[PDB]
Amino acid sequence: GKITLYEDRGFQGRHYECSSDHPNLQPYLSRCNSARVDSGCWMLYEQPNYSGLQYFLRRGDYADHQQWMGLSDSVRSCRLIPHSGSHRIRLYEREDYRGQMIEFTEDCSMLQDRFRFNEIHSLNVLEGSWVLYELSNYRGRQYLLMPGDYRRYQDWGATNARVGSLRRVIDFS
Repeated sequence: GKITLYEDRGFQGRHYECSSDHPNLQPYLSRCNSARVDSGCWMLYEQPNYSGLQYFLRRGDYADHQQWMGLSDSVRSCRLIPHSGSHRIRLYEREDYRGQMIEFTEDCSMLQDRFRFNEIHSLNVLEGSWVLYELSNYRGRQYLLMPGDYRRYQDWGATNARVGSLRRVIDFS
C-alpha cells in the first residue's frame, strides 16, 4: 500500500511517502508526528534498519504519534507488512518449541485468559503476520511477527518473554 509520514502533527510540515520497506528514513524525514495510512499494514521503527521500538499502523488517519502509541517522534525505518489471507500461530511455554503450546487463528486481547503463562518463550508463525504485545488489550512494547520460526523471544526483538495479547495483521478494507 502507501503511507505518508509527516514531520509535524496534524498532517502538517515536511512529509515523505512510502510504498515499500524503507530501512533508513533519516535523510527524508527528520521526525514523525503524524501519519496517513491510505492502504496496507505498516510497522514503524524508532531506529534505522527495522530496529528499536516498533509501532503497528493500519489504514487510517493518525494526527499524533500517540495515536500509534509512539513514545517519541522518532521514526527512522518502516516495513510494509505483506498481506495474508489466513493467520495461524503457535505460542510455546519454553524455548525451541518445548512445553505447552497454544494455537491461534484469531486475535487474542487477553492471552492470560486462555494460557496460564505470563511469558511466551518461542513461537511458530505458520500463516500470516501478527503483532505480539507486551500487555493485554494490545499495549506496551510491540513485536512484528512474520511467517517463520522464532526459537527464542530474542528472535522477535524482545528482551524478555512477556506477552499479554496478539493480533493478526489484517487490512480491514
